[PDB]
Amino acid sequence: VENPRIGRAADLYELIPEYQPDTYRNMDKVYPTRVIHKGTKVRPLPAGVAIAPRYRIGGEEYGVDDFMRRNRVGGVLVLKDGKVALERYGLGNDERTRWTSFSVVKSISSTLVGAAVQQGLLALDQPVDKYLPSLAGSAYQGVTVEQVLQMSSGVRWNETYRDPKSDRRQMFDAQLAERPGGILRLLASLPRQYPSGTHFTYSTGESHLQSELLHAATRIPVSDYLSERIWARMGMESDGFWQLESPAGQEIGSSGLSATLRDYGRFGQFVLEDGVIDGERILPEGWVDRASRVAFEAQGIFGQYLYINRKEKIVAVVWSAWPKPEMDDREEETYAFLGAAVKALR
Repeated sequence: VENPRIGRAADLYELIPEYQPDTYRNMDKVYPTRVIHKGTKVRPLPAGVAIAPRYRIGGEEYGVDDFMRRNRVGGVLVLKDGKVALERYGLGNDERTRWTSFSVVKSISSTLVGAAVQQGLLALDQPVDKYLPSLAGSAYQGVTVEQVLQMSSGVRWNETYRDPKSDRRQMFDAQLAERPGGILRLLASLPRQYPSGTHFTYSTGESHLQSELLHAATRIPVSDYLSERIWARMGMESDGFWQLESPAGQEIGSSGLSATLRDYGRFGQFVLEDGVIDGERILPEGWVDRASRVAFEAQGIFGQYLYINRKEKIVAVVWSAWPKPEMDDREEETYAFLGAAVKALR
C-alpha cells in the first residue's frame, strides 16, 4: 500500500528507479492519451506446455526468478503455438496492468501501415506530401511512403538524446508543449542530407510519420484504426491506450502505447499468423515476410522486447525497467534467456 511514484512529464527518459514502474504503467496520468478499444470477443490464449528455462552467463546458470530480479523485469510472456508456455509478472504488475511500449510501438505502427495498404488507403510508392500537404516545401516533399517506412528518406536527423538541440530532443519538446502539429513542424524544418532511398538514418520522427500518414489515409484516430483492424477484431482482452501529441490529438507513432502483457502477446500472435483473423487477411500477402526481410523483434529502451520466431511459432513479450535506456549486460542476458526458452520449447 503506497502512493504511486509518478514523475514529471519532462523526465520520462531520466526517471530514478523507484519512479519507473509506476510511471510506465500510468502514462495516461502524465500525457494526453486516447483509448484503444477492445471488442466483445477475446481470442483465447490457452494454457500451453509449461516450461522452466535456465541459461548460462559467464560462470553461473540462472532461472526465471534470477532473470527477472537481475534485470528488473516487470513481465515475461512466452507463447508456443498460441498457447501460454510461460507467464510472469513483476514490480507489482499483474495481468491487468497496461505497460508503456517505447519504440516497440513502431512495429505496431508499421503493421498498421500494412493494414492501410491492404485496404487501398495507403500505397508505398505514393509521395508523403500527397497525404500530408503540410510537408510540401520541406525536404520530405517527394519522399515516398516506402522510403519513410525504411528510414531511407535521406533527411538529416539527430537522434542523440544528450544533445538538447537534437532532433529527437526537439520532438520530445514539441510533445511536451502539447500543441497539435508540433512534430510535423519540426519534420518540415529539416534539410536534405542524402538522396532518397540510399542511406539509412534511424529517425524517431520519421517513425512518427507513420502515425501521421495513417491518420491522413484512414481519416480516423489511429487508436481507432488499430481497434478496428486488430484490437477489437481478433479480440484483445483489455483496452489499450496510446500517448498523444496534444489533448485529443495525434498518436505518437514512435512511443506511447500501453497494453496488458497478454494483449501484447495477442498482437505478436497476429503478426505470427501473417495478420489473418477468422479467414480475413488483414495484412497484405507476404507483408510480414518483407517486414522481416534479411525471426524478428520490436525493441524499446529500458528493456522492452517483442520477439517473434515464426519457424518455431514462438511469441515472447518482455517488459523491463532498466536504469539506463540501453544496457549491454541486460541485452545479452535477455537474448540468452529468450534463446533458452526457445530451445526448451523444441
